[PDB]
Amino acid sequence: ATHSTHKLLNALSQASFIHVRNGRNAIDFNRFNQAYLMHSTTSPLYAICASNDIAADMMDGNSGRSLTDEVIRESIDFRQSLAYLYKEFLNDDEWFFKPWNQEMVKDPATGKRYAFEDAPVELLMREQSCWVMHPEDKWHGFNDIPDNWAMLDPIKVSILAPGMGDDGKLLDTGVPAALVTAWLNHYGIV
Amino acid sequence: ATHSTHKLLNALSQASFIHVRNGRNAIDFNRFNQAYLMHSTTSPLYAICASNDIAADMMDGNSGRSLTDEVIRESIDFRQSLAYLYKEFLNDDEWFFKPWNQEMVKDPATGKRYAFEDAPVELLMREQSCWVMHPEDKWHGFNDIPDNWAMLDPIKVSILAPGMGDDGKLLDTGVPAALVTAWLNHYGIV
Repeated sequence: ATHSTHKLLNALSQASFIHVRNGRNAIDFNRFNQAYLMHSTTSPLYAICASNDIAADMMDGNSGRSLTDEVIRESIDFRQSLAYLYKEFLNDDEWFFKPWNQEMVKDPATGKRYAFEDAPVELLMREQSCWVMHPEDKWHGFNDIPDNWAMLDPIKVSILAPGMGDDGKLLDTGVPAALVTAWLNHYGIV
Repeated sequence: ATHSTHKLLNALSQASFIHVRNGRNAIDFNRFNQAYLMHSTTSPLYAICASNDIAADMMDGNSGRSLTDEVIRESIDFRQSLAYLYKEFLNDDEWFFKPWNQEMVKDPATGKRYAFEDAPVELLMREQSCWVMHPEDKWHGFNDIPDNWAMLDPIKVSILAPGMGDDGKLLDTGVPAALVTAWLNHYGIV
């Protein structure tokens, strides 16, 4: 497993990890070290390694759970607010952006169904099945996907501009995402 | 103009009024009295005439406005609550009954548009155009009706069971109104 510690953990650019779990046909340290040296430098900048070390420490113990919880909760708040606004504008027969997630979520304990924007935040934060891609759902659009195969990461939030039909063909009207991207770039969001 | 005072005013059954506004080719009292006697009885029950008199008195002055206001407000509260429940069930991808009125209403003063269930009650109670059948609206279904020709009486509340498409053809599923009528009769509502 390779982690870019600078991407979604807290580390400086170029910091990375190689993680190995030894199994069949494992590579011992003496053999692996040759490749490691082949793609490294003889004068590493120790600030990068220090950032790797502090990132690992930051995920250690209770703090990793707490930090991932905070990010997931922020993303869920954004998704639910956007879904609510989308429903409001739809009720006023207007267009808006919608988050790319499940429309309806089911509570596996009580069997109760909720609209995504009405689901309790604890349920969305706790239950994995609220994010699994089910073959019977139309939101993800991956036809013939097996159940319990893939899952949506809550913190990578995709929003959909109107214009694409559920069947795969364009609607009569829509807003292309290139123009929205130009707007966001103008306001600094990339 | 003929009013059945027992229907939507406060009078005993068989109480009625004939109202005349004399214009071209008017019928004077001596001539009209012959027809009046021809369809009357020589021994009227004075309780019926007394109920007619009290109904007329009840509509006199401020009280007629106040009583019509109360009935109209009750009907509007019912319509808005039913529309709200319909939207809620639709958001949960379920069926429900919907009131037969405008989906969207426009405030003629400020130009602001509202969904019917979100419109201020004062606006619906005050503005006639919130009830006029406009040719561009799909709710009433009277194709090629001229504008400012007809209007919906708020206190005659029609509810629609699902099953009829906006084009005029049935949907794939629905709930026929005969069964709902049997249910209501079972609970005493006729």
